[PDB]
Amino acid sequence: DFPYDLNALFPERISVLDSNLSRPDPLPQVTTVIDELGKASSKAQQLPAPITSAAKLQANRHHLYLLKDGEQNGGRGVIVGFLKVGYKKLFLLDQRGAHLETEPLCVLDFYVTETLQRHGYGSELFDFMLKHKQVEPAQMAYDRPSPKFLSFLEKRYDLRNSVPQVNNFVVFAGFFQ
Ligand SMILES: CC(=O)SCCNC(=O)CCNC(=O)[C@H](O)C(C)(C)COP(=O)(O)OP(=O)(O)OC[C@H]1O[C@@H](n2cnc3c(N)ncnc32)[C@H](O)[C@@H]1OP(=O)(O)O
Repeated sequence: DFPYDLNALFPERISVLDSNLSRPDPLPQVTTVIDELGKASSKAQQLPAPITSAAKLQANRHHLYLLKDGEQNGGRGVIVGFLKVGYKKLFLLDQRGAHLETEPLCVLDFYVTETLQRHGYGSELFDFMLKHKQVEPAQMAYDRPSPKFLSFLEKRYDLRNSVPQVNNFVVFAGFFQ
């Protein structure tokens, strides 16, 4: 009968949603918060339409990491941001301009509120996945990273010298070494 509060939908600080997005049926709620966050992320960037949504997540083998700050809002919790990850099949150019058919884990979407940015939240999201997915920053690819994410990557994981591509993904020297 009574609509779930944020703490019932997402008990943990970091929540890992699947293709199966997971009193009433909670899915209509979970759906909304994913679509909202998707539009927010898509609007922060100058994107035509959202690249992240409840629908899209149901179609693909991606992982969505939700970070809920439990103290905010009287202790009901608030969603500060998310990080979406999945395996794309890519033809990347190595340092000699030869295409390499590979299928790395990629950062597909990544967003924190416009305010509350430049707090430890993005770094915590990233650090979580990395341990969960058991992977290094350098061995994974990045779908059209923004200036801020490139700043983020360089200062957190020393990722600096990007190997030239043309398919709007980004990999670093260490990706091949
Ligand atoms: C793969 C994709 O689709 S890209 C999607 C990413 N989204 C965007 O491009 C729009 C902007 N990005 C976002 O909205 C994301 O939620 C982010 C970037 C805010 C998440 O990162 P945050 O957690 O805010 O970064 P955080 O505050 O932890 O800062 C980490 C470090 O990166 C640097 N950094 C982060 N954001 C920025 C920025 N906008 N400008 C300059 N430097 C930045 C900082 O220097 C910081 O280190 P320092 O403060 O010690 O120097």
